[PDB]
Formats: sequence, C-alpha cells, structure tokens
Amino acid sequence: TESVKTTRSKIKIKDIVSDVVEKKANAIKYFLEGEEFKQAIVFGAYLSGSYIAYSLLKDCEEVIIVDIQPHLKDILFNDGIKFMDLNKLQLELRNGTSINPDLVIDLTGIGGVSPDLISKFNPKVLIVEDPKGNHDKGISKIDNTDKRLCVGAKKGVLKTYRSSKFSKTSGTMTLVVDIIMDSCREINELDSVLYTIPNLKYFEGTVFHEKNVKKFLTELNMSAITVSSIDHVEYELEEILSKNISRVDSFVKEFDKL
Amino acid sequence: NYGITESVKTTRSKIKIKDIVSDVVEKKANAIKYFLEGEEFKQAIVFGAYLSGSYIAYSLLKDCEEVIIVDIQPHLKDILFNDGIKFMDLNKLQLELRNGTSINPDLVIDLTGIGGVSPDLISKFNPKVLIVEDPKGNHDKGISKIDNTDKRLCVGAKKGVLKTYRSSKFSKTSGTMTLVVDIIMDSCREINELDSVLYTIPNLKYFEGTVFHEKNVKKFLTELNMSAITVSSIDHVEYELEEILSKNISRVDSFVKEFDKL
Amino acid sequence: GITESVKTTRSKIKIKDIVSDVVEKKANAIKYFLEGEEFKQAIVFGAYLSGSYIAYSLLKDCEEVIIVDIQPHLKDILFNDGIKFMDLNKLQLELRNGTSINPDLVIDLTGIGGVSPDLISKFNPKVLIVEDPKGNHDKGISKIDNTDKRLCVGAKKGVLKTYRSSKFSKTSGTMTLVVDIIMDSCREINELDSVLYTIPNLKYFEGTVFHEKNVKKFLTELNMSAITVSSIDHVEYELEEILSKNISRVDSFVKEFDKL
Amino acid sequence: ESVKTTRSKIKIKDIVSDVVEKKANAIKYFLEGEEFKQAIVFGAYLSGSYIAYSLLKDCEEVIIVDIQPHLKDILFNDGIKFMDLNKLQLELRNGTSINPDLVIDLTGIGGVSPDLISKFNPKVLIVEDPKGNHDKGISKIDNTDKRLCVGAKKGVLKTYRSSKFSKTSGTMTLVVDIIMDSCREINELDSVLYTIPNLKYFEGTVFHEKNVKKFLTELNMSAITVSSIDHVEYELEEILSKNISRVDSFVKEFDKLAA
Ligand SMILES: Nc1ncnc2c1ncn2[C@@H]1O[C@H](CSCC[C@H](N)C(=O)O)[C@@H](O)[C@H]1O
Ligand SMILES: Nc1ncnc2c1ncn2[C@@H]1O[C@H](CSCC[C@H](N)C(=O)O)[C@@H](O)[C@H]1O
Ligand SMILES: Nc1ncnc2c1ncn2[C@@H]1O[C@H](CSCC[C@H](N)C(=O)O)[C@@H](O)[C@H]1O
Ligand SMILES: Nc1ncnc2c1ncn2[C@@H]1O[C@H](CSCC[C@H](N)C(=O)O)[C@@H](O)[C@H]1O
Ligand code: NA
Repeated sequence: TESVKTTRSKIKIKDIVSDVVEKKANAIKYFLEGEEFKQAIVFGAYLSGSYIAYSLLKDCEEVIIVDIQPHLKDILFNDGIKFMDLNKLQLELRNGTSINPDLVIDLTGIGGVSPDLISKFNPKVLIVEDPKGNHDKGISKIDNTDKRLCVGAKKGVLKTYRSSKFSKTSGTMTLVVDIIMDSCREINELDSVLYTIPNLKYFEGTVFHEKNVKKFLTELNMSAITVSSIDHVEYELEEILSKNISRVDSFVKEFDKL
Repeated sequence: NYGITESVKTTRSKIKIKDIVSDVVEKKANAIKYFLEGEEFKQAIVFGAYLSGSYIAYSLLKDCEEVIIVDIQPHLKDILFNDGIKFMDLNKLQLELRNGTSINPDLVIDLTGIGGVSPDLISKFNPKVLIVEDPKGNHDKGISKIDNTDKRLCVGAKKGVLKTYRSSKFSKTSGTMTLVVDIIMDSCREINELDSVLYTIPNLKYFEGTVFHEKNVKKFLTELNMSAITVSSIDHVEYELEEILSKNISRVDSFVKEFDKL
Repeated sequence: GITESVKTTRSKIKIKDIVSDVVEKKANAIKYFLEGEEFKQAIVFGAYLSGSYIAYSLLKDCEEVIIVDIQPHLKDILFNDGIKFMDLNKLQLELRNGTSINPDLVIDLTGIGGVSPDLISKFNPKVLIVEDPKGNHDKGISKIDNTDKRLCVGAKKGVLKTYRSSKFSKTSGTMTLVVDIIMDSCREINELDSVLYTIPNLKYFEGTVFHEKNVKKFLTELNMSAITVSSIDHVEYELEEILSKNISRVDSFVKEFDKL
Repeated sequence: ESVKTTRSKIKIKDIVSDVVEKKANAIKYFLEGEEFKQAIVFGAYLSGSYIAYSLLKDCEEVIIVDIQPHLKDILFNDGIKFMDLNKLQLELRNGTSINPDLVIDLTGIGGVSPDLISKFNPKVLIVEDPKGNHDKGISKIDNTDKRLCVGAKKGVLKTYRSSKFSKTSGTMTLVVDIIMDSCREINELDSVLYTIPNLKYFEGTVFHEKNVKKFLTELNMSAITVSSIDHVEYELEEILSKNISRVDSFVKEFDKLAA
C-alpha cells in the first residue's frame, strides 16, 4: 500500500565487490613501490584476480592469469591479460623457457596452489594472499599460507579484514556478504523499518557449478538491500552500507627473510 | 556438494523457504481455530489474501458454509489453492454491501495490516465474531503511530486480536514474510559462528516485488521452493544447519487475544 | 590507562541519569492519561523503582498520595515527606477493619508476582492503572503475567506500557530498561575504531535494595558513569551520542482499556 | 509462580584463571621442555603473575619486571623475584647479574621498547601480540614486530576467541568480552527477565588506586546475575563455559634464519 515505502539501496552488490577488489589491488600496488616487472603470474582469476591482473598491466610487460578452471578466462575484461589454465602452465614450465616470472601473486586461498608449484619459480617478488580472516580453528588448520611463501627476494602476505567487525575469511565474496549482512542487521533497527531484505544467493554456484560468468556478473548488478519502512530511510541506508564498506582494510605485510 | 575446490564443502539446507512460510501460516490458522472454539458460521469474510490469508480461508471451510476472501488486488485470486473459497475484489464487496443483500457475515477476519481495511468498512458488518490481525511486532514508534488495529475492532459480539511473535527474538512486524526473513537472518548469524564455516548465505530477495509489482503469484511460489540457506565450510555442518533453523522456526508463537466487550 | 598511549574515558551520563529519564517517561505517561483529573486519595503499589517519583508526580493533583510496599524498609526510597508510606499488612488490615482507605486513583506498579487481583478487587476507584511488566514477547513471561486479571475495577482503566523502540527488552522494569540501554550502548561503542574495551558499570542492584536493604547505598551506586571506555583515540562524542540515542528510544504510554 | 534470581557459580576470577592458564600453556608448548638459567618476564598484570609462576619448573631463576613497583603485590609465589624497570635498567648498565636466556614481553600497547629488548641475547624471546581482531587504530600503535629483535628462537604469543570478535588479546578484555557475549545469549533464553554482568573499571583499581588486594576482591564475584521465571542454572554455566572454551592461545614461531 501507499502507507509503506519500499527502498532499494543505490549501492549494488557489484559496487561492494568493486570497492573490495580495488582495496586489494591498491594494497599490492603500494607494496610493489612502483617496481617494473617483465612477467607477472597471478594464480586465481575469481574474484579479485581479474582486476588485480588488470592493475599490473601498467608496470608489468606481460601479465598472465592462471586458473585451474578454463572457463574463468570469461572473467577477464582486458585482452592484454594472458590466460593460461593450470595444466598448460605446468606443461610450459617443464617443456619450455617462456615461464620465468619476476612477480608471482597467489590469490587461490584455501585448497589452492601448492607450495611445490610456487617453489619452481624464482621471482624478485612473491605475494601470497592470506585467506584467513578472524580466528577460526578449522580455517586456521587447513590454511598453509606460510608454506607457500617459499621463494622470492621480497615476500609479502596480502591480508584483508573488516575493521572492528567479524569475518571468517578475507575472500572478496565473504567480505561482501558480511558487509551486507551486518548492514541489514543495523538497518532493521532504524525507526519505522518493517523489514530488511538482503539480495543474496549462492553466487559462487553460478560461477563454478553452472560455469556461467555472464550470469554471475548480471546477478551482481542489483541493489544490495531492499527495505520496507514507514519513513524515508535513503540517507540512513547509504550511511550504514557505506560505513560497512569503509571498514574493509587491505594491506600487504612484508615477510622479512634475511 | 563442493565449492571452488574439494577442500571446501557447500551445504544447502533441507528446509526450504516455503517450509518456513508453511509453519508460520499454520500457526496463525491454528491460533484462529483455537479462538473460534469450534463455532459454526454461515458466511465468513477474510480480508487480505497474501500471505497467510489463503491458508486461513482454506482452514475455515470445515466450519463455515461460505468462505469469501476479499482483496484490493484482483490478481491475488491466483494465491488461492481451493476452488471452495470465493474471491471478491474490494470494489465488488463494497458495491454488493451498499447495493445488495448477499453480504452479511457472521465471521469477519481482517489480515490486511498496515494501511489496510478501514474501520469504516468494518463498521458496516454485524458479525458474531470479529478477528483483526495486529501487524505490530516488537515496539517501534513509527509503526505504532500508523497502526490502527484498536480502531478496527469496532463490531462483533466476540472480538479478538491475532498476534504473532518470535519468543525471545526481535521482529518489527507479525507479517508472515517478515517473520520468515527474520528466522533465516537470525539462523545465518548463528550458523556463521560454527567452527570451519567460511560464509553463510540466506537465499532472499524482495518477494513482495514478485507478488505486487510483477503480479506473478506463480513465480513467487517458485521462488519459495528453494533452500533457505547455503553454507560454505571446511567441516560437515548439516546437523547444525537444520537444528538452528528448526529452533528459530519453533520460537514463532501465534495467538488470538480476546478483546473484552458487552 | 595502564600507559599514556591509551585513554580511559568515563561517560558523562551516569546510571542515575538513565534511571531518571525512564521514571520521568513513566510518570509523564500516567500524567497524560489522567488528563488533569483531581483525586482525593491515590494509592500506588510498589515503591521501587519508578514508584517513588510517580507518587511524587501525583502530589500536584491528588490530596493524599499513599505508597504501599510489601517491604517496610522501602519507605527510605521516598524523597518527599508529603507521600504517606504504608506497608502491605497495614493496608490489608485497614481495608477489612477501617474506613480510611477508599482510593479514587489506584496504580499498581508491582509487576510479576506482585499485587493480587483479589486485593485490587476491594477498591472502587474512578481510575485504575496497572503497569504491564511485559516487554517483548517471551512465552514463559506471558504465562506468569496476570496484568489483564488485575484490571478488574475502575470507571476508567489503563495499562502502563514501556518499551525501547526498535530494540529488544524482556520487561518494562525501570532497572532492566536501564541495564539494556547500557548493554546495547556497550556493544556499539566497542565497534568504534581504536576502542580496546568497553565496560558497563553494572552490578546486582536488587541485591543492595532488597537483600542488603540499603537504599542510600543503592542511590550511591547509581551515582557513577554508565560506561568506561579504553581507547587509543578520543571517543567522548560517540560515547555520549550512542548512550543518548539508546535512552531516547524509551517510549512509555498508558493504553486505555475500553469498558462501556 | 515465582521470579528466581540466579548468580553464576563461575566467578570473574575463574574466567581470568582460565585465560591466563591458556596463555601459560601456549608458552609451555612453545618452549618444548627447554630448561633456562634465567627468565625475565616484562609485565606483571594480568597474566604475567601466573606465567612467571609457570616458568618456575624449568627456569632456575624467574624475574618479573614492571614499571609500577606496587605490582609486586600481584605475585603469589615468593620464588619469583620482582624488579622495577629502573632497577633492571640500573643493573644492566652497572652489573653482570642480568643475562637472561629466556625473555618474555607481556607489556603490550605502549609497553617495553625494542631498544631495551635489544640489550638482551637470549636463547628464546617471546613477545605477546596485544592485537586481537582487526582495528586500524590499534594496528597503527602496535610495534610487536619491532620488539622481536633478539633471540635464537623467536615467538609471538597470540590469543583470540574462536568465531567471536575481540579488539585485543589482553586478559582483561577477553574476560569482559566473554561475559558480555554470555549475557547477550543468556538474555535470549526463554523466561529470562534480565541479565546483569558484574563489571567495573578493574584497571582503575590496579593502576590508579594502586590497590591489588581490592582488585583481587573485585574478581571474587559471580560473573553474571540472572532474573528468570524458570530454572536457568545449567544454561547459565553452559553459555559461560562455552564462551570461555572459545579462547585459543598459541605462540607462533617467528622464523629468522640469521638468528
Ligand atoms: N591450484 C590452482 N591453480 C590456479 N588456480 C586455482 C587453483 N586452485 C584454485 N584456483 C582458482 O583460484 C580461485 C580460488 S577463490 C579465491 C578468492 C580470492 N582470494 C578472492 O578473494 O576473491 C578460483 O578462481 C579457483 O578456480
Ligand atoms: N483495504 C483492503 N481490502 C482488502 N485487502 C487489502 C486492503 N488493503 C490491502 N489489502 C491486501 O491485504 C494484504 C496486505 S499484506 C498482509 C500480510 C498478512 N497479514 C500476513 O501476515 O501474511 C495484501 O494481500 C493486500 O493486497
Ligand atoms: N503484593 C505487593 N504489594 C505491594 N508491593 C509489592 C507487592 N509485591 C511486590 N511489591 C513491591 O513492588 C516492587 C516490585 S518491583 C517493580 C518495578 C517497577 N515496575 C519499575 O519498573 O521500577 C518492589 O518495590 C516490591 O517490594
Ligand atoms: N616498559 C615497561 N616495562 C615493564 N613493564 C611495563 C612497561 N610498560 C608497561 N608495563 C607493565 O606491563 C603491563 C601492561 S598490561 C599487559 C596486559 C597483559 N598482556 C595481559 O594480557 O594480561 C602492566 O603491568 C604495566 O605496568
Ligand atoms: Na595450518
């Protein structure tokens, strides 16, 4: 009825994803200190990998994205980035001399790249993304980030957290879901709000089970939250979401190896 | 049953959104049944087909000779699943009340909530029993001001107010879909704290959009036919996933509070 | 704090200020419901915690205001000599054996396990107000509650209800609402950047009032900051804003119970 | 038909005890039974006292160092030698009695300087990381990594609450957070009318009033008081125990090939 207002946030799921991936890319940029590289290899195209690889094009002569899933070539939006499936990278490493990266970035996280494969490189810089967020015994047990930091003259660990808030992982998707969930809880406590609905679904399923990157990108193109209320809440909805997005802090911690 | 790799498990809850909706609607229908104490009626009029109205009207067929659902939205006739229930849009009800003699209900149930039926329309009836659903959940100044439940309780020899809350939990309204959303949201919060869980996703969307803007009841019913929650974790969580959701569904308590009058 | 790198900030808002705001809202809700009517004799059951101020607020329009409490030591919580204090035993004996008790205004603030509908039924006042101890829905609490059974006399009847708008509270009790405001405020303050920890200055207040039977000590315990925060950056503004916003959410009103 | 008042059997001191014991066991596990001639622990409050006591078994001499002389009162074993910071610094410059093989820094934020730590050459150095979950302000003032500047074997003592948010690893903070989270859950139990934690600014008693005895008395109180219609004793203790069990303390070895 006209007694109740329906408000869809201006902030879309893709905007939250964008903000998180840009923070991760800037954390890497800052850590690299403008160094130029002949060949950068980034493992893991989903979800921040695509933009991170794009961000390296400026200072890297060649940027290669490596993924175990060949269909993830569809998540790359720049033809300047070379895509290689994991099997073709492993074959080229053994049979050729074209793979000799000076910059290696592992964004695979839990159950990802093996320290054995990383050990085959001798880069100037190695960055490994730490998938751990706040403390969880099970996640900490399966994590092997420290074992992956086994090569490179300069080593760094990319860490991403939500300041003053709890998140189980540093994964782009998890952080976006957590921002939306925390925002809903606070929005629901605003005076006059009847209900608050997050626009969420199992996005990872669209990418990895349905193998449909286009459909996944379409799914991100929608308001993060829908609110039903008696009073106007547009500024409040924006204040809460924006504050939760601003809490994301990404940085590369240098791992000293003398 | 896996995620990005085989090191992570993806678990979809066995409980679907429709199962939660069903549990809530059934509690509201049982609260009305209990209040009516088996009384038989010649003509029952239920205002508001979405969301619990459809099942509530169906539940009255046993003791009511004629059951009529009234809705301001004509397309909501599509949410009725029993041909025994008569549907009338609000305009047809108003005109037949003013110009005919076929509308004289002995049982009136108002489930419209906020911005719904007017006390003026309710005042045109002289039923044996009047039940008005209170849309208010936990206290909210804004919601309490627009609410006029007490003004709608203006006719009937026996009067009752249908109230629905989540025991020891916070909900802004008693609306079926608000309660379902809140059960899922609170369940996600708790599931996320289970050891080894990476993330928890509630399968939610603006369901009111499908029903009132797209005017698609079939699509809405299809949207309810899916897992309430999807969890990404390192260890098995199936047991906890169903237990947490079930515990939250069980907190729903619906009852008709009798409004004393002569 | 432990070093000069950490700041310790005590809220300017004291526990007593929160109590004051809540009791005043309950008294104003009753005032607006009474619509300026004058009474010869008002009887208020339950001195702790809002009862004392509510009885004081009735002095303007009531010739005689009597506070009745089952605990005789609660005469100490009254701050105005104009209010008559009567223990429950004397009231019950006076009702049965005398003619001095015939109130035109009766207010029951005892809540759960309080005054019986049988005692209320002995009065024939112009106005009866019963405080509803229920806050948000709880099956266990709704089962023991008998507010509706207590609203059995009076030409005009009302139920005093108190909630925190958009927040969760199990009861409408003054001290519980204060505790809940402080607890919710701590949770939000802890999430401010640079905060190390947030401590609510709370204790078992009823122990002082009802077990130690020391009203003065209890009043001293309320005379202290509601929250203490340890942080790296200044948080004074946010600390007061969060607490003030939570206090503002308290809403008290008397719902008239129609009886033609 | 009656309102019940229940005080938790678990006292604030029991929660403090459980946290300090986890920190001491994390250090024990990391030391792998190694024996030391002289251990120096910086920071007596709050876990320092018990940690120093726990080192007595494998260390010939255990010394607690604190910038506050009145903190000698928090030591419960006469076998631990107390030294104020000025007396340690004096003995380092003018004497030869201070040459620890085990150094443990538990001072946290605004504590011991890396310059003082650099004066030692121990077999093992352990620095407690005061950071809990991420906070920009706390991360900026923290200098734990700069303090890991000596020792053949280096470790960082980390303490968190599994699946729960805490701003620091400080014993006090963790106890407060366990009680606060427990109250929040207890309040949602059916029939509960109210839940009150017994909390106050304990640090003020120790550092401003300089009264360790009064502080210890303040910990000897039930953590929570609950008012309810139904019995909740079992659930009260279960929620508190489950929150205490979430505390996880461990020493993460800080690899340094040169040392
Ligand atoms: N061994 C391997 N080599 C290359 N890519 C891998 C891999 N194992 C997993 N991947 C890929 O790495 C990604 C894991 S998901 C990583 C999420 C990312 N850290 C973020 O925050 O957005 C997926 O694209 C997956 O297909
Ligand atoms: N004046 C009126 N007369 C009849 N139906 C109305 C109305 N105003 C609104 N409605 C209908 O009443 C419903 C309002 S939504 C009610 C939600 C319901 N109480 C529940 O808990 O599920 C919608 O079906 C709407 O179309
Ligand atoms: N039968 C009875 N008659 C009179 N006073 C009673 C009573 N039973 C309990 N009391 C008193 O009533 C108070 C109950 S506590 C009431 C709290 C109050 N509603 C508030 O919000 O502040 C106590 O003072 C208690 O001693
Ligand atoms: N430079 C210094 N040298 C020695 N002790 C210090 C110091 N600076 C602070 N301290 C002491 O170190 C302690 C800081 S509080 C440390 C809390 C502890 N990590 C816990 O979790 O319980 C206090 O006892 C303080 O007096
Ligand atoms: Na591990």
